[PDB]
Amino acid sequence: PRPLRLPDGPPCSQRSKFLLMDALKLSIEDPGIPLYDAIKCMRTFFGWKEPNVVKPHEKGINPNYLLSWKQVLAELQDIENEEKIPRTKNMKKTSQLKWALGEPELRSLASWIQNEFNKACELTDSSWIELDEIGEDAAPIEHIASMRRNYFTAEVSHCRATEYIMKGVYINTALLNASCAAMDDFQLIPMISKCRTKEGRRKTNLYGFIIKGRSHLRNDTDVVNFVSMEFSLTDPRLEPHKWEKYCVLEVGDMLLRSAIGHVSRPMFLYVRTNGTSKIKMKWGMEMRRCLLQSLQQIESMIEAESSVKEKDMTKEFFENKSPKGVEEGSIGKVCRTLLAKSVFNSLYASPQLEGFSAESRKLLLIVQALRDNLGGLYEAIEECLINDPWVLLNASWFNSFLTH
Ligand SMILES: Nc1cc(Cl)ccc1-n1ccnc1
Ligand SMILES: [Cl-]
Repeated sequence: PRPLRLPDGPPCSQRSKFLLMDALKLSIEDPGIPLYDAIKCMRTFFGWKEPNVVKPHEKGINPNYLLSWKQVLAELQDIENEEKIPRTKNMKKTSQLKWALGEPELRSLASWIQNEFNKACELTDSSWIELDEIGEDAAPIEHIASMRRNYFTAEVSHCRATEYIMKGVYINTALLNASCAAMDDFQLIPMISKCRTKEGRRKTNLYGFIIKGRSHLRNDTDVVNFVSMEFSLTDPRLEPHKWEKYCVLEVGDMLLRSAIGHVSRPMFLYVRTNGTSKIKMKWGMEMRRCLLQSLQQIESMIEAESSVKEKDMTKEFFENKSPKGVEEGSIGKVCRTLLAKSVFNSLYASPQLEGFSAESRKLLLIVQALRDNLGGLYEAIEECLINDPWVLLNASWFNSFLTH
């Protein structure tokens, strides 16, 4: 009956482990060691300038974030003089890094998280996975399953949510490996991804750096702290509420092709302290399963049309030949919307998300039963609507489904 009661308060703020729509890549074309790749990426940019804070972290020590970035640059400059470029780089345990590495309450839905989700559904001009990326099969797959995987892949291989998948897989792999290979060190860990242009060129991408703290992770739940430093062209002063947890530097200027001619835009560095655990880094390494999970949701839809029409409906589904249209607009957009929901469930995982997902499915089945044939549950759901952007956006969406 009643729409969900969304909490009131200041707008919700970004809480992902890395930047999503706001990320910026420094890239090298047709390039294997992350630190060497990062330096060559840094040396493609010439608009660096003396960094200063432009959006302070309200609760943190902003001079230390500034000092940490200047330390990163200074220590990368050192590596450029040591004879062979080493495989890894352990930061000096400066006072700013010791500080930064660490050695109720209601928020309202803000529009940025819907925007993030729309962005995750879009196509980029690069492919982020190989043609045989999806799946774990010991054996050759049957002909129909293959056809389905190939159709699905063509629709998501360039999708932005797939870039998020591989970005997350890379940085979680690197952090987890560093966590046992360099337990006592403040290791400098580049944030790298890899894609292939439409013309087939291989590109290596640098988003920024993380620095991990001490990581004596005896448990799955033991926490390793880190400082993330991420490039961006997003001016934080347009949506300051999004950036509550960040100190934001201006660190350069970049010359860009636009719908106008060439333009110069400031380049920013989003800095925050964060943490993660073994168990979260292991899930982060498994994000390719989002591809598999959303494929299987698509296969479900094909199997239902295929039993009803007593023929295999794979070609007629993906080619859009019973239904007379596709509400999202195209088969492609449906695949990418399913993918983005799955990826965002992983990026924004939480107990709030878990509680909302189960209790809201109960209210949905009940409400459909009422729709087709005509207190307590509401408290379990709304006990999860506190301050998480992804949960709040999903509750917003649920209320659309209640109005329709
Ligand atoms: N320090 C540094 C290191 C690298 Cl690999 C690239 C650029 C710089 N740099 C120069 C001026 N501002 C920053
Ligand atoms: Cl997989």
